[PDB]
Amino acid sequence: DIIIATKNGKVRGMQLTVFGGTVTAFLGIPYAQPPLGRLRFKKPQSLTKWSDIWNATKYANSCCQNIDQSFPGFHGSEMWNPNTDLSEDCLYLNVWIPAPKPKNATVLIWIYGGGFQTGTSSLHVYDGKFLARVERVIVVSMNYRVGALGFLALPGNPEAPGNMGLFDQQLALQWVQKNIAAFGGNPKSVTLFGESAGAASVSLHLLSPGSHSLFTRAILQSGSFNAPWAVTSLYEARNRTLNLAKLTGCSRENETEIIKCLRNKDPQEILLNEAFVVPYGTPLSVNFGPTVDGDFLTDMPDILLELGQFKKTQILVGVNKDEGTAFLVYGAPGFSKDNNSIITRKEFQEGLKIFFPGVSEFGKESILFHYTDWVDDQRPENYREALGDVVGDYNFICPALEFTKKFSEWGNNAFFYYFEHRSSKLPWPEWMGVMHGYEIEFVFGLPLERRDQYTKAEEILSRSIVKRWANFAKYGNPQETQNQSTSWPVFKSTEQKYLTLNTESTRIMTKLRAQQCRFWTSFFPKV
Ligand SMILES: *[C@@H]1O[C@H](CO[C@@H]2O[C@@H](C)[C@@H](O)[C@@H](O)[C@@H]2O)[C@@H](O[C@@H]2O[C@H](CO)[C@@H](O)[C@H](O)[C@H]2NC(C)=O)[C@H](O)[C@H]1NC(C)=O
Ligand SMILES: *[C@@H]1O[C@H](CO[C@@H]2O[C@@H](C)[C@@H](O)[C@@H](O)[C@@H]2O)[C@@H](O[C@@H]2O[C@H](CO)[C@@H](O)[C@H](O)[C@H]2NC(C)=O)[C@H](O)[C@H]1NC(C)=O
Ligand SMILES: O=C(NC[C@@H](O)CNCC1CCCCC1)C(c1ccccc1)c1ccccc1
Ligand SMILES: *[C@@H]1O[C@H](CO[C@@H]2O[C@@H](C)[C@@H](O)[C@@H](O)[C@@H]2O)[C@@H](O)[C@H](O)[C@H]1NC(C)=O
Ligand SMILES: *[C@@H]1O[C@H](CO)[C@@H](O)[C@H](O)[C@H]1NC(C)=O
Ligand SMILES: *[C@@H]1O[C@H](CO)[C@@H](O)[C@H](O)[C@H]1NC(C)=O
Ligand SMILES: *[C@@H]1O[C@H](CO)[C@@H](O)[C@H](O)[C@H]1NC(C)=O
Ligand SMILES: [Cl-]
Ligand SMILES: [Cl-]
Ligand SMILES: [Cl-]
Ligand SMILES: [Cl-]
Ligand SMILES: [Cl-]
Ligand SMILES: [Cl-]
Repeated sequence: DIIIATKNGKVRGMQLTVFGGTVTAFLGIPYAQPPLGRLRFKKPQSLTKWSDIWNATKYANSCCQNIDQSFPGFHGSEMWNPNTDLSEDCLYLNVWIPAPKPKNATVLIWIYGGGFQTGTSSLHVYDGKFLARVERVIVVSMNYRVGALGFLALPGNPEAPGNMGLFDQQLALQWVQKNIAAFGGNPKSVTLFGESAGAASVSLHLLSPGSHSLFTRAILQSGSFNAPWAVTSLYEARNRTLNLAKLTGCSRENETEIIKCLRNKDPQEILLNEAFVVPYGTPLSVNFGPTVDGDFLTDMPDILLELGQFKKTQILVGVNKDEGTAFLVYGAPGFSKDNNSIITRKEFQEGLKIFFPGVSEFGKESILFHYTDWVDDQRPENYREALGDVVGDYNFICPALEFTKKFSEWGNNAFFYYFEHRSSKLPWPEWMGVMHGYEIEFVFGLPLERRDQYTKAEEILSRSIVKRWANFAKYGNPQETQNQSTSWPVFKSTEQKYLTLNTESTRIMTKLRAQQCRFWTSFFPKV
């Protein structure tokens, strides 16, 4: 019976047997007044004390979201859909503390991705119990508002200022600072980490002044704010907001009377209309995303990045080999998870219109010109792999690399990795490679469970990754000092060294996707 006194009330956890050991889990602790009623679309409000003992012993509600139904019954898609009830009342967080209760444990705060439209902390591949048991860190994850409920934007107007889900995240970081001391954790040693939109979120907390004092270091997995999907412009946000009013018959003239109208609507009416607020959409469509609100973000972030306006600290950044493949089976012609998707030059050009809709005829041509200069013109996989690389390089790898260059130019230590191992339990087909999001299980130490059908070499890779991640959190240095590991060097803007993670080797390489990223970063923004 482990009851902890938090600043808002007592909470009861539960005991977990992990690897012939023990971990104390606290699941679904509230951290804000539920944003229901007049609180929908508003920034989160601080909780009043409760007198009972809160039973934080099961995952809480996930936040409202549109589920991926593109491959029903398919684990590869459904492993990401929420595994608890959806509710507007969803601002809750979880804590895993090692047993015995530690003294001054480094805290790890996880933020999930999902395109800022979906995601939940209760996912099986976000279970922190392993990291607590193995590395005696404290793992924390929070739920935050996604989609229009968490990012509907009417800038200036506090009834929908934007970035509510980011302010959800930021409230939880606060909760840790005031309470994690009571759990054995060190508020002075908090490492943010996240993946995809979670990773974009982490980069934005590096830029938001109101988050500078709430964490120490940060790890960014396949995601950064400077990626083309991560920030909604003020133009897009208004057309999208206004469109969502038309789709609900909430079009009004007084800007506030519009919000009030959307607040008597049921969550499903708002969820259903989110698809169509963009006329033409891409598969990577973040209909309601982070914006330059003037509260969380004070300027456009690409400027702040360029001019050094961020928390000075260490960062750990990386990407996966085949980031782009996942998106090709969500709309690209000639593709499917159920064949090798050999496409033609015509299907390739067609796919560019899918992923680059509002782009000039000359822009699409330039993408084709730079990726379809093959070594062997006879290779049949040529156009299939090229569309994956296009998507992955444009949407993840080159923005992540550019973030890491820019951030490092102000003197902080950065470390870049390149995850290139395909999971043995990967459910998608093999032509899709080292897919977006399939390092997460390795980072959380799921292959450490022998009773799980993971190969042996996959255990060892997860163990070294979990070491390097934990050593980065505790010490700002992601090394594995004991088992004669390859030393991970700092990313410098000159040499641009990075570390490869695979089961065979661990190599030091330089200047990832060099040719590819001079195109996406120096040529293509001109179009
Ligand atoms: C800004 O939004 C308008 C409205 O777009 C539509 O809104 C809903 C009716 C929705 O269900 C979708 O059909 C649309 O997103 C955009 O105007 C539309 O533009 C498309 C082509 O761009 C045209 O075929 C439609 O007939 C137009 N409909 C209306 C009502 O105007 C407009 O393009 C958006 N501005 C942008 C994207 O810059
Ligand atoms: C690979 O499959 C795609 C996807 O088509 C679907 O999935 C298949 C496995 C099968 O169930 C089809 O009946 C499905 O429609 C194929 O793309 C389709 O190709 C057909 C014939 O060329 C065409 O009529 C459809 O319009 C295409 N649909 C889409 C969405 O692209 C593709 O031809 C297959 N290629 C290979 C090499 O197997
Ligand atoms: O995550 C998207 N939507 C949510 C949902 O519907 C399907 N995603 C599931 C993801 C969960 C976490 C990370 C791995 C997969 C969407 C996206 C947009 C922008 C940036 C990244 C991802 C997307 C669209 C097509 C294929 C994969 C992902
Ligand atoms: C919280 O739970 C209390 C009982 O917990 C029970 O006993 C402990 C030792 C565990 O075994 C647990 O799984 C059991 O359910 C209730 O008495 C109490 O009323 C509950 N509080 C609330 C607010 O529901
Ligand atoms: C924990 O670490 C900080 C420095 O990181 C130190 O000041 C503090 O005294 C330590 N102990 C406790 C109980 O917080
Ligand atoms: C809109 O309505 C609210 C509430 O009645 C009011 O406070 C606000 O001033 C109004 N704005 C305009 C422009 O009429
Ligand atoms: C190093 O090897 C030993 C086995 O001798 C193992 O117990 C330990 O966990 C390994 N450490 C890492 C980080 O792989
Ligand atoms: Cl899984
Ligand atoms: Cl490669
Ligand atoms: Cl050809
Ligand atoms: Cl899996
Ligand atoms: Cl390369
Ligand atoms: Cl060029």
